[PDB]
Amino acid sequence: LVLAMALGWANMLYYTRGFQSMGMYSVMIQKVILHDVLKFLFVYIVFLLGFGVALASLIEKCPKDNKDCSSYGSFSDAVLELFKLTIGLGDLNIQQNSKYPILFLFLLITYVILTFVLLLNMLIALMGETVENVSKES
Amino acid sequence: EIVQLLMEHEQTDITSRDSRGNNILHALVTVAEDFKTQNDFVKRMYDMILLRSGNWELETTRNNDGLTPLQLAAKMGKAEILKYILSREIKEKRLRSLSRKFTDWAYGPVSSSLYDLTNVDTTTDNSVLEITVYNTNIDNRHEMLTLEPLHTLLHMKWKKFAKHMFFLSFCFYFFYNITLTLVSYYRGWLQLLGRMFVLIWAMCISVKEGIAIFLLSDAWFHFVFFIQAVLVILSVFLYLFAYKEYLACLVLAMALGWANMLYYTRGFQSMGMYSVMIQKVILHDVLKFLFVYIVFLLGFGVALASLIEKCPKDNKDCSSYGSFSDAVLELFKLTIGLGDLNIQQNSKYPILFLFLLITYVILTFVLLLNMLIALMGETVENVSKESERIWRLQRARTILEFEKMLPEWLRSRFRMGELCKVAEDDFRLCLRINEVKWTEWKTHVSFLNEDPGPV
Amino acid sequence: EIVQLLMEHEQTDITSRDSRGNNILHALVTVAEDFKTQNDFVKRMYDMILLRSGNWELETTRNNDGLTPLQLAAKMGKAEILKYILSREIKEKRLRSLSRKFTDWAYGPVSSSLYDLTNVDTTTDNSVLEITVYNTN
Repeated sequence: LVLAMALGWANMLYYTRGFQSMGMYSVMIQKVILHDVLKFLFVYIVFLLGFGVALASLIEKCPKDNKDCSSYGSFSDAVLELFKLTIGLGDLNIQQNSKYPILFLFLLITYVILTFVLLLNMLIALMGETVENVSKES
Repeated sequence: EIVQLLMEHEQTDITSRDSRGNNILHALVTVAEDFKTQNDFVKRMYDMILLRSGNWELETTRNNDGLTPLQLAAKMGKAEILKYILSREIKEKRLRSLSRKFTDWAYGPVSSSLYDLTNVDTTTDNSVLEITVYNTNIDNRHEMLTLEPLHTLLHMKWKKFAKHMFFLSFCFYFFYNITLTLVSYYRGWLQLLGRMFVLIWAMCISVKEGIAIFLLSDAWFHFVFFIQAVLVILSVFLYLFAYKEYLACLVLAMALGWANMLYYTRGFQSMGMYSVMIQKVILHDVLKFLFVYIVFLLGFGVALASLIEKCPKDNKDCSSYGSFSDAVLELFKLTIGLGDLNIQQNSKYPILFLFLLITYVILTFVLLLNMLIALMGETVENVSKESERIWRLQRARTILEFEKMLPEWLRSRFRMGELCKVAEDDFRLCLRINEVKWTEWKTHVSFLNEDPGPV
Repeated sequence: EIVQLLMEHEQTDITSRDSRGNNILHALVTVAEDFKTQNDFVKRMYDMILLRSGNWELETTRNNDGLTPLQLAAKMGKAEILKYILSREIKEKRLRSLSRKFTDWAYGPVSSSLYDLTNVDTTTDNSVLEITVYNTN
């Protein structure tokens, strides 16, 4: 049910075609989600699936009677923490259950910096392609 | 006028090679800076001098460097003269042989021009195309490779084999790094087989990278691949022995390996320009931000730590920003949004602490803002053009690399061009390009095939 | 000049439909790439050939695909020729019928032009407007 409902409102964007301003706005959303954002998302997903297995392998040491000590334990949990971390929700911290906390921290900081420059470049390519394109082609 | 007089005189020797080996045409190639500078007289004098001597002697001579003027106009960054040479439609029936561009049939606006490929294709040593692609000294190679026969050769070589070899190498590297990730995540039989395949393929990559480095910001990728293979072989070596630091050698390759898959984003045009933009940005703009941010970290951290010179007094939790490392870490949290901004209780001057920290936030903000400014200012008319100009150039380099990898018989199979009889007693390789032109109408007098159609 | 000579000759058949069904005007529509490429001679020859034959026959014929040259200049992406066709103000009182743009009154700078809608409106099947809108090619 809800997966239709949540989709239904997203389809109301269709009926934004009436207004000229809102119509160009919605078509810009469509062209952007088709052209530029998928590039960012594919690279970000492969970075997630690459750094997550690493950070999880560093936690190969068992939780030793405490699951709270074992953060980044499951691969899913580590990918989730990285998705928290790109936004600002996570809890960056030096690990105690790992064997190489310095390498953990280094990989995590490099992940942040790569996500940042990747965001920066999607912004660049966006600004470069949109001029004389989204003003007219929209 | 004096050139006519010198050429008309009997004693004159047009084939006179100077101390450097260069004849007159070589000299004209060395003196062909550009159009905006010269107004294009060197091309006309090349035409004049070569038509006054109806022979292949001058373009056939090699200087002491071992180069024809065609190869010299490519090694040197001379584009107008090369465009003239590679595209020549001479009307005189006597001097038809000296041409390199021939129209074998035209019924109307349609016309199938027939370029020549003697010393342009990669069959001969140090050909024109190898010279254009395998040198960085010029910084004009986009104007060089947009010339017609070279451009169509690269497209045909892509359409035939290089696409498949590129996708094939991508698949091998894909399975390689996925086996590496399965190993790193689950760390006996499958593990042993995967480790064996990894050790096999890593040696190949290492040898390729070593040969490429010995033969030598376009080659950074080779260095990074070599670092990856080195780390992988070190890890597989240390796994047999009872060392602990093998795993640190493993993931640091794995995490690097996926970052090297950006390399194989060069295939897609959009993704290729995107990856080259990443490279140019991480080289040009981001390092400026990072150096300033690092010195700000190392400057404000010692300050904020010195304010905590008061001891933790029986509670480490009270002592935040105690160690310099902890303070730098809290500042790196704070620029993102992860930290916990708060008034300190273990300090002697909390107001000064808060002021320094707020100034740090504001300076980081304006620094981010200015990297964004300089980025937007430099990228316009740069990343839209220079991205493609670098991408297509990397593609030409890779295409010629894969063509160099193949053996002789597959080259002879995929040898582009068709043999044609350009003039009576001449049989030569040529390339057929069909063109449609509506502006210039004329009677097609010069043409090879009387029957205008494909056969 | 040769077109004048061919048209003047009595034996010539302007309505000659080729193997594909296309008469001369269809052919001109297939050969009307753009302005920057051709310098706009096809429009003039369309005008010439259609005024040399003061009839609706040529624009009325349908090819084997089932299309008039007006519909073909829309299915194919030919804009200059279509702008010519849909907007025609012929001065000759004899050949006034062949026009599609008419000025029913003008007192000064004001002028009320009167375009035509026979095969442009959606009344007829596969009209010009449907052809323009319902193709992405």
